[PDB]
Amino acid sequence: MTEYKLVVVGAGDVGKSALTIQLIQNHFVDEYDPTEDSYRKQVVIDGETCLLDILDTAGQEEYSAMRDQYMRTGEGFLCVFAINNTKSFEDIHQYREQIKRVKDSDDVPMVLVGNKCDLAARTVESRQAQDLARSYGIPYIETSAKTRQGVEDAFYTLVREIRQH
Ligand SMILES: Nc1nc2c(ncn2[C@@H]2O[C@H](COP(=O)(O)OP(=O)(O)O)[C@@H](O)[C@H]2O)c(=O)[nH]1
Ligand SMILES: [Mg+2]
Repeated sequence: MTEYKLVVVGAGDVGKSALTIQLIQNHFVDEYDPTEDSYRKQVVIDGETCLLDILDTAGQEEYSAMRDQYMRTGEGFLCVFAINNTKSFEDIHQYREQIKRVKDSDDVPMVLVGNKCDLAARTVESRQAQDLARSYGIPYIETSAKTRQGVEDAFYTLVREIRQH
């Protein structure tokens, strides 16, 4: 059993907790804002039996006892913005820079996640986020914590990025 420590970061309100809860507990956080838990789930991924630790961090606008500790321990990161929140997408760069600083490494397993892809209108274009992720050298995956679309894709891609590291 290999343990994978995955950290979800991003600005407030983008769906960090919704995504984590959707993956671990298979239901949609229709406003249940936890106040930065940690989660574990045993799952078989690509024939490997894994223990996933999901560390759900708070945005930099909010008090957080554990975000710095969660970030130092994490092996891979989901960098999450909401496709209807332009500031959240602009904040991605700070979040990535800080991950690189805490891990003391430029080659940290990461996935850029554009969440809320269920929505009818958006202010951040896929092409933008794909170009930014390309410049970072990481995958871009669009997700919906509401519909569960792409959620396992995001988290498992992170796991496979950790395996390649
Ligand atoms: N429509 C839609 N709403 C979402 C999605 N993910 C989160 N939300 C909503 O966005 C708000 C903030 O979600 P939350 O998980 O607490 O974001 P966090 O602050 O980053 O942890 C909540 O009201 C959620 O119901 C999504 O994929 N689609
Ligand atoms: Mg949250």
